[PDB]
Order: sequence, then structure tokens, then C-alpha cells
Amino acid sequence: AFSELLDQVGGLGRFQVLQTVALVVPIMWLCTQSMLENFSAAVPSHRCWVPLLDNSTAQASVPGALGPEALLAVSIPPGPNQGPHQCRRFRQPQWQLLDPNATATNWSEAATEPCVDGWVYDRSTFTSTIVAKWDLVCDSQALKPMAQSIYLAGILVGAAVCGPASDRFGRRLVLTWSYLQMAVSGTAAAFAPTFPVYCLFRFLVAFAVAGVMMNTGTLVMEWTSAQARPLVMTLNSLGFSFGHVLMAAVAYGVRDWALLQLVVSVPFFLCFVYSCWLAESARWLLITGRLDRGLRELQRVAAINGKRAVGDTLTPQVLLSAMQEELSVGQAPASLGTLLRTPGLRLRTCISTLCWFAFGFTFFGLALDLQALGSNIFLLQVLIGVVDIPAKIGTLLLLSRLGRRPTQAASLVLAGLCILANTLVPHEMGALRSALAVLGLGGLGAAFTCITIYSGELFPTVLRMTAVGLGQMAARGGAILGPLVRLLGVHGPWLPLLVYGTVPVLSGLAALLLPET
Repeated sequence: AFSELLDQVGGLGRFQVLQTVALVVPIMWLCTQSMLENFSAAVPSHRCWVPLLDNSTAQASVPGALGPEALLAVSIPPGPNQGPHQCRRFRQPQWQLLDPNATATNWSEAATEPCVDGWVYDRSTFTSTIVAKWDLVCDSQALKPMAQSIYLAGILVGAAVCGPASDRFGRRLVLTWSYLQMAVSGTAAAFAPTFPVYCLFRFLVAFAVAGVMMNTGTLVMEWTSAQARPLVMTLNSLGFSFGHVLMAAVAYGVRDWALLQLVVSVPFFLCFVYSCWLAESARWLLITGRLDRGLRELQRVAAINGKRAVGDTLTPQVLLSAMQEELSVGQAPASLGTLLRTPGLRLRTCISTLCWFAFGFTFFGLALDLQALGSNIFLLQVLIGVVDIPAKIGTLLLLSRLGRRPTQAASLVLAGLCILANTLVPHEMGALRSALAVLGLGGLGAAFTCITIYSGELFPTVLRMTAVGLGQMAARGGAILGPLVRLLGVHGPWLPLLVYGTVPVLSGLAALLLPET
């Protein structure tokens, strides 16, 4: 509400703590939902089905016993990188390759056959996975990143429909509905019997996630006092950062693709259930002509906060008088027609959007394929969650005691350079590769939290909202475009990482031109 009314009710009190505690917790589950792909879509080694081994009758027919390692060569051509070919099989058994003396070069997939009878996967680490359930390998390999893109697409559409809708019906209503939609879609996706159904439910989950993300932040911003807005926003981000540790802790327990999704998405039922006693912001109620309900909510909060007499003395006349400043000036959002037209301000918008897109692209394109970065996913997830916190805390101190532009440029350049260096080093040293990847992800997080603050300060007060929205849209578009880059991995796994390392470096170097503050 207006500063006078909020101060009369009380800037900080019981209700603020209760609402912050209630709203921060679901953000961890939202991060868990976003990062569930690393574990519910793992790609295990997939040999080609062979009747000689799986069908016990044929194997037992041969007198004596033949070791599986020796009997595998006779029916699997030697694939690249000294391994078994992933999507082929010998047309007929070849006992000549059985003798180790003969060179295996003559034995190749030239006279082989495709995987007619299906693939055999590994259940040592993951008991089940979506890839092993719908055969998303070989010719369907490209369908894996696709499922990752559609989900992100949903987020982009969510902010396009949760923007005006929440501005007409309210904040709490949209938040509650999005909680319900998240819970229902997450519960339903676990039972999807076909790939398109799962993709549709994932897209709906993304829609609800975008709605929740916007609305919780808006509500928190409105209710908290002016002096403590950034302090609460950084906590709202720190919750999403702890979401990574939560994700790492959950996946280690349940090894499945349906149980994991169900357990992750079931708490949103409770989130919806208890989200009915949260108060609708009186600011939006009062400006939109809803006076009685806003006054009732203000009195309710005042009674909650421990000041009863102050709330009792309130009357609609003082409420109307105190809010005349906003009503007289009905600030209407200005379109881009008055933003891009001015030649002087073009450069600022161009680089701001460039930075937003660079982070939104590179961070998601790298985080989603967490396997290629290190050896074991669980340790990488835990270390990402642990390291994101100190970087986010130290960025604020750096900004306080250092310029915004140098910090932004250095963070972006360093994150990009660590990501690039991660590829060059060999695969013998897993520890160093994992450390470099973790440092790169932390740098990207720091760059995001710095640019979030930096974007608003550049432009005037009137045009700040449009520029912020443009940056968010560009970052979400980059996030969508991120996963699609992996389709170039057929040439080699190094090219996607090279692109992910080159983009942030150039973005950071470019970001050194726009003025400070």
C-alpha cells in the first residue's frame, strides 16, 4: 500500500516473517522441479539386444560356459573409442573374432544390422529412466534435448499470460491456482503412457512454475517496507539456490523416474491448501477500485501485527485521502516506441539485453546436461548448491565496495573462461574438471544476480519496467534456445562446450562499454 498506510500498519512484524517463511519454501521445490531432468532423464549405456545372451536357451545350448566378455564380441562390432557399438549388431555370429590372436580391425559394422529387437540398458545406478522406457536413443537421441526445450518454452508462455491476468484478478488467486496446477500436472506426468503426453504435462508444469515465480516475487515486493526490499529479494534467491542441495538430497534416495517426479510434485497440494490464509496485497486492491476488501485486509494485518487501536481508527475517508497521489497519476506502462527511438539510449538496451540472453542461454544449456561436466551427478549438484551461496553473498559486498560495471564484466568473463577451460583439460583428472565446472556455474549465478540489480539503475524511473521486462524475455528466449545447441554433439561433445564458453566471454567483454552506475 502507500507508505503512510503501511507504516501505520507496521513495516516489519509477525506477518512479514510468516509470509516470507511460507513463500520461500516452495521455491526450493520449484528449483527441484526445474532440475529434475538431470536424474529423471539420464542416459545409461545401451547395448543392442542379442538372442545369444538374453535368451538363456541359446547360451545354455553351447557345451560348457563362455564368459560374457568373450561372447559379447562375437555379436557386437567394435564401436568407436574402444567400445561396443551402441546401435548395431552382427547379422550372424562370427566365431573367428573369438580368438584373441586375430586382429579385430577386420571385424566391423560394415556387414552389421540395426537394433531390430531393442536395446539392453544398465540398472546398476538408475533402476529406471525415461530414456530406457521410451527408447530415446540412437535415431531418437535428438528427442531428449527437445523435451528439455518444450519445458522451457512453457515458462516463456507463462510470463506472457500470467502478466496481465494477475493484474486483473489479483496476486493471491493466481498464486493459489498455479500451485494447484503444478501439483496436478506433476502428479499426472508420472503416469504418462506415451512421450507426447509427458511432454504436454511438462509444458503445463512449466507454465505453472512461471506463474508462481512471478507472483510470489510481486507479493513479497508489495508487502515489505521500502528499506528492506533487496534484503528480502536476496533471501528469495537464496531459497532457489538451496533448491539444488534439496534436489541432490532427494535423488540419492529414490532411484526411479515416476516415484521421483511424484515425490517432488506432491507437496504442492499442501502448498495450495495452506495458501488460502495469505493476504491479498492492499495496494493492488485499492488502486483497482476495490476499497472495502483492501480496508478489511489492512485491518486484518494490523490485528495480526499486534497493533489493534491503530487499525481500528482507520476509516475509508483517510484511506481515500492518503492514496490520492497514486490515483491522480495513473501511470500507464509505456511501450517500446519511446525507448528504442532515442539514439543515445540504444546502446544501453542492446548490451543489457545481450547480457540477459547470454546468461539465460549458457547457464541452462550447461546445467541441464550436468553429466558431461563431471563424473558423478550427485556431487556436482551438491557442490553447485553449496557454492552458489557464498558467491551471491560476496557479489553484494563487491558492488558496495566496487563498481557495478567492473564486477559484472569480470564475473561474466571469468565464468565463461572457466567453462571453456573445463573442456580443454583431459578426462583423467575428474576432480579438476568438476571443480572448474562448479566455479563456472557459480560465476554465472553471480553474474545473474549482479545484472539483475544493474539493469534497473541504468534507465530512468519511467522506462525501467519496460527494459527489465525486455531483459527477462530475452533471457527466457536464450534459455529456450540453449538446449537445442546439443544437436551438434554428433560431431563431438567439445563443440557445445566451446560455444557455451565463447558466448559469455564475448558478452562480458561487450558489457565493459556501458556507463557505470
